[PDB]
Amino acid sequence: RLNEQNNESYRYLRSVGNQWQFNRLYKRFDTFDLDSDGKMEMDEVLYWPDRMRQLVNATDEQVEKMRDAVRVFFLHKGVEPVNGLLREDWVEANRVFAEAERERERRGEPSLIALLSNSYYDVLDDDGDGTVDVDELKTMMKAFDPQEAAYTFFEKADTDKSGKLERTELVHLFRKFWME
Ligand SMILES: [Mg+2]
Ligand SMILES: [Mg+2]
Ligand SMILES: [Mg+2]
Repeated sequence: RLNEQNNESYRYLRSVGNQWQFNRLYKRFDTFDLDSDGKMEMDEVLYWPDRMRQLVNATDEQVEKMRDAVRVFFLHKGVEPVNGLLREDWVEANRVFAEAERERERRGEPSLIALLSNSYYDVLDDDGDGTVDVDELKTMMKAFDPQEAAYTFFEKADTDKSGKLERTELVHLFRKFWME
């Protein structure tokens, strides 16, 4: 069972008075239980920024900003600080987070997906031109475990055909991906 006591998204919804109730997906979980112990843990998810950090390019501040966004993001996705997130609570945790994000949009509050995206944006672009290119996106894939395949994400996200992903466009990429 998931509720305001063991899940941050229910904590968020009830803090603002939203009474929402929960009544492929698992493959994503299995990609994220690195040790396959069927629990996702904060040390485990915090591995992903550690990999990204080794592949670039980036300042301590930029890396820490990303580390923090990843931590906030997975916490709200249900990964509790010490207790983690069991495979059996994964599906719910996902849907409650989707509601929390819709509620944040309704209240004009910052998307946690957007926070995560913007944090990665500053780490993915570190020739410091100030935009992300398709080679830079390749690095993102390799960090989240396949480089060619970023050509697919990329074409979908550069709706101006500029040849570079700009902040807005990356937010759209991450955003669409969790929900569709
Ligand atoms: Mg695990
Ligand atoms: Mg760049
Ligand atoms: Mg563009």
